[PDB]
Amino acid sequence: GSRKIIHVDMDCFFAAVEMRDNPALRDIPIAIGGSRERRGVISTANYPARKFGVRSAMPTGMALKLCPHLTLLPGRFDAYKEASNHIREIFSRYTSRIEPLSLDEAYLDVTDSVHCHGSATLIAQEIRQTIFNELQLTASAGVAPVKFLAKIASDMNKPNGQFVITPAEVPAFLQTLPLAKIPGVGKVSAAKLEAMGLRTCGDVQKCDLVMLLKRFGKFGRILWERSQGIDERDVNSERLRKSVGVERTMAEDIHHWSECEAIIERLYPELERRLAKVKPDLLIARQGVKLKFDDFQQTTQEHVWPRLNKADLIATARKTWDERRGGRGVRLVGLHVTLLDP
DNA sequence: CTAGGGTCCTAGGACC
DNA sequence: GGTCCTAGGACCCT
Ligand SMILES: [Mg+2]
Ligand SMILES: [Mg+2]
Ligand SMILES: [Mg+2]
Repeated sequence: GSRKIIHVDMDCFFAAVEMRDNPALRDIPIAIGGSRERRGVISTANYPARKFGVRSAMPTGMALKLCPHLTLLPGRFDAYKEASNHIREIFSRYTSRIEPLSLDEAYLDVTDSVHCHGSATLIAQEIRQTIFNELQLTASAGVAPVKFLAKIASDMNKPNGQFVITPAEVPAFLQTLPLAKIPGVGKVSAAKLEAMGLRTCGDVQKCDLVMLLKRFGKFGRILWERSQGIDERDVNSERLRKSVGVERTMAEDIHHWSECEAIIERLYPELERRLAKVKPDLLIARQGVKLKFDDFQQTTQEHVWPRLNKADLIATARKTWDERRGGRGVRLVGLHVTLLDP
């Protein structure tokens, strides 16, 4: 009853597209991200920049101190969406069991596939080669019997490589696998788990489910299961977007409501244009706003509302501005919408 | 020196 | 007791 799951993951996705499209960037350290003046962060970087320590989510000021010659690009999201569409169409040549997780990655269930004599190893290889040939971008893959292991596997032998975990191999693999490598166990949880002597899945196997449940809720069950290779989540392929949001961090904190309102007036046409691509009538389930203060606390207020409406978004921003700003400056304003259910 | 795009879980009170 | 409404926050991707 063993399934074959493939995880495919593009290498340095945004950066790889910039190099393909401008070969002058191939061998110098580059990065997509907001500028230091914009108070931005690094979205991604190429391997010459990562050599210096540059990583995704790093403040750009830190990126520039580690790598003073970093060339900073603003990002061409239509070019990335284009490549993303193409790889998903390449996935569809092999199976309809495709669950994308972001622009540049997807799960595939090829258990019932007849390509490559049913070899999931050979299918992943054909997909990576077919992605290089037609997009001039490279990809890595992971093959495993369950989702999370296949996704860990695709990280292990990148760039432009893959890694296979057979059922016979998973107990040795799990025994020293750091918990933090499981998708969904993040920095906070890893630090909690560390602080009680739990670092690897091997550690968690020595733990009682009842204890983990009390101490972590449903998260504890997930921990207990993943630590034994248990991950029965199906590859979906029918998932749908539930919300759309637009927000901007200003280069300077704002302190006056006129400033906040001026910002909303520019965010709103962008939110409308994007909602309209998916919902021409703008019919929604909820709409709302987001403020991030200078103590980095963040608040949102959203409410039931039937149709994208700009003045209600301003009025809600007004209450939030008065009722819970407490004289702090504000570094970010955001608009938000929750999509109807079907 | 801290983005912007998202998903999902938790939790309390309202409402049934 | 279910389900909805709302807020917050961990986490994912680049
Ligand atoms: Mg990637
Ligand atoms: Mg990815
Ligand atoms: Mg990444």
